[PDB]
Amino acid sequence: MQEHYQPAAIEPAAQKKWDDARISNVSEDASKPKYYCLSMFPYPSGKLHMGHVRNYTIGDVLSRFKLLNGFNVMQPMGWDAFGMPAENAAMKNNVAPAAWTYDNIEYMKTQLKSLGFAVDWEREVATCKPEYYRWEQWLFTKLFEKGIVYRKNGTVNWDPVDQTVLANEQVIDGRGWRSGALIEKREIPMYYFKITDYAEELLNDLDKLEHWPEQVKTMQRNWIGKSRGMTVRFAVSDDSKQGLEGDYAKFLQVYTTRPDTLMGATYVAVAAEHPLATAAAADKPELQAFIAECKAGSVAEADMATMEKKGVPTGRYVVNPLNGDKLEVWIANYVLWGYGDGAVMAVPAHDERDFEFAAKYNLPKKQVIAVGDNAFDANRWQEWYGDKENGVLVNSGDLDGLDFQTAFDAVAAKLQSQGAGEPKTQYRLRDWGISRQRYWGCPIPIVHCEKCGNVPVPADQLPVVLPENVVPDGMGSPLAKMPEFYETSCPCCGGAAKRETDTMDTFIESSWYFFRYMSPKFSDGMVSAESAKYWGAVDQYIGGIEHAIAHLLYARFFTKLMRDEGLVNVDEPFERLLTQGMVVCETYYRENDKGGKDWINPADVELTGLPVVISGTEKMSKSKNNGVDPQELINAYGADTARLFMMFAAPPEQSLEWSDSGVEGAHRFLRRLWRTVYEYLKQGGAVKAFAGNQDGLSKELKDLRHKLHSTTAKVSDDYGRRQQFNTAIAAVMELLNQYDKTDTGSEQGRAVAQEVLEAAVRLLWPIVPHICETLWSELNGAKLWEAGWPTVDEAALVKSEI
Ligand SMILES: [Mg+2]
Ligand SMILES: [Zn+2]
Repeated sequence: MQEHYQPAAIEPAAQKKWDDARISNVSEDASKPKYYCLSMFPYPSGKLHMGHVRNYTIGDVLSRFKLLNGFNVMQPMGWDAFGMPAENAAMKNNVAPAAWTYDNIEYMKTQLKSLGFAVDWEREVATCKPEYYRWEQWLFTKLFEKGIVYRKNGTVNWDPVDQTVLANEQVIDGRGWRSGALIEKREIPMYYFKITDYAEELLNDLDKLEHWPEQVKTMQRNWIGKSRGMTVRFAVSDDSKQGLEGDYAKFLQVYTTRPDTLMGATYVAVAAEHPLATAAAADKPELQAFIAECKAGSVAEADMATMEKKGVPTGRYVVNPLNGDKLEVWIANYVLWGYGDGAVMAVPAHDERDFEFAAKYNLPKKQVIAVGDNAFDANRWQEWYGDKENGVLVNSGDLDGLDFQTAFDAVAAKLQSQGAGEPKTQYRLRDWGISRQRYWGCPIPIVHCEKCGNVPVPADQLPVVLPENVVPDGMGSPLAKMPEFYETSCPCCGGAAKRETDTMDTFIESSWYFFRYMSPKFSDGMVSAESAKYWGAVDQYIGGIEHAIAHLLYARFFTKLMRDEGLVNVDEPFERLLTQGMVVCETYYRENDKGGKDWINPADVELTGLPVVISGTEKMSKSKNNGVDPQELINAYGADTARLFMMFAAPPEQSLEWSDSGVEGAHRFLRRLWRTVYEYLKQGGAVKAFAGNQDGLSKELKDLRHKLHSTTAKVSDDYGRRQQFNTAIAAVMELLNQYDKTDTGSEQGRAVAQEVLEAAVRLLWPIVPHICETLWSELNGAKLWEAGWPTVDEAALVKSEI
């Protein structure tokens, strides 16, 4: 055993030892209890970043802990290979996105192997391979026939200069992000998952997830946005029917979640496309300009809750069916055509968005709810104005005194008996659009034929292979300009036809990869029946916060989809969720030639020859060039120091502040662990660890065993229930300090020192397995993973009798 700790010598050997023993190459073995630990698979962007290293070290700590406790642990790895960065890199460097993607994969794989993650590489998948995406094309065809996938027109944002479709995040002030050209809204046919058919299932099955964080469950309920409300019809007044046809000449229909405030409505509002807006704007050019300013804006929910809510009066009037009040119709920029009826009622006294709208335009505010002895101020909002659990009605005629629920049914009965309304349930959830006007993605298995229409490709002819000999050029998606791809025969009649050139949303590949890992070489289906039944569902999921709500919701959706097709038998994919905090770092800038700044990577900076300004700390990003390359951390201190610093500097949910001093401290603790064992072996070699009855031990050795087994208990709880690995490292450190302070020179003293060290190297093996595997083999000849997790000796926790 070498005196000094040298990670470059031991980490390659420990990895070859785990690979030769195939400790993490697991199969469907019904003898050991299964455990599926899943970390979110990475996009192959070129090389790992610090967020990758933290995510996969967390997942490896949890996997190695469960392995040491006797579980059949599956920790698979794979590559989320589709998406825009390969397409952008293809244009910047004139290479094929596939070649760019496969090069990044082979390099990033060696980086992951160099970190010693106990990963079943026999289950590796790359989603850009036909071996993978043929199965999401398969499910597509199956759901297309059943109607769960359907084709319908939808409005996108067309950049006429870049000749490409833009995401709303890429539209700034009505113009394209990279061109500045005014976007044009275009109606094109696109494909959708009828996810609204599963809204109730997606909401109620959250009750099964006893171990999910409540806020994550709350965020899924707000996205779905279920409400039980009331459809209400306001009859159009006799003086307001000009230009109106059909029912729009008869009544104005609205949806409301507060029909117990119907007596308090003071005006109504309609979308800019509502026929009442069309008819009223006919002879009024101010309303025409307002309708156009609405129709040329962004409808994104982010760009709607932040926007100035504005409106214009129309001069048309409708009648409140419950009290005969004559209410004016306004056009409003927050009412959206396509969300329900395209019209709403406004109760400024009990809706904060209506309160602010009415305060702006001096519209009336009619209190119809009372809460205790609270005074009502019509010029200042209070949160009790919106109170529903304690609301008693006032100024409501024969409804005064009722609470929310009995006023709801009273109003329902009143409206229904006169035909002017009925209860209704709605969801904010929209159908999932999966058409992408992009090349580097999974082709949509639709063939367009004039005789037969939109026809799905037969299962025999799957996959529809995306050609990889393509370099995109940024003037439209390449597939649409490639006849050798889209020219084909119709599968129903054999005549000339045209393939779908759009590709799928990449959220699709991430919605089911956790099932493909169970049998990634299976060629008869998405997932083999045997392997899906054994592995069941993901026991632990570790990932990031970016796009998490949509990713989770989509993966739950696909699970129920695949279950109903007979592929899986579980209802929910993820039993536990751990979202890691970001990794932050300081920023450094130097002013520009004309009132600006410029940021430089921290590695290329002289800390403590020109002076550079130390700015502020933020997430490691290319925006201010503060991303510390993890490869330079590995080369400098070894993989164990990299893993130790990430697990020690912060709890996994908390943000982790990069510290050069922190990394040095981590590496210095590893040398201490190494030197602690070495000095122990050079003073007599190894012995049999202490075990059994502990009476007759000295007061000092008894206390060391108490600290030992109390530390084992703390580390177990930190790994198993708290998932707080930083305090677990702190615990082992405290045990080592008590060790150093203890005379372990006697025969029984060495037996206790052996037990202290044999436990310490096993308590830290999930965090730093290279040095722990190496130190363990110098103390003990048995296999570490068969010695298992250190057990708690409760007899050593029973203090003396005084
Ligand atoms: Mg349960
Ligand atoms: Zn045909």
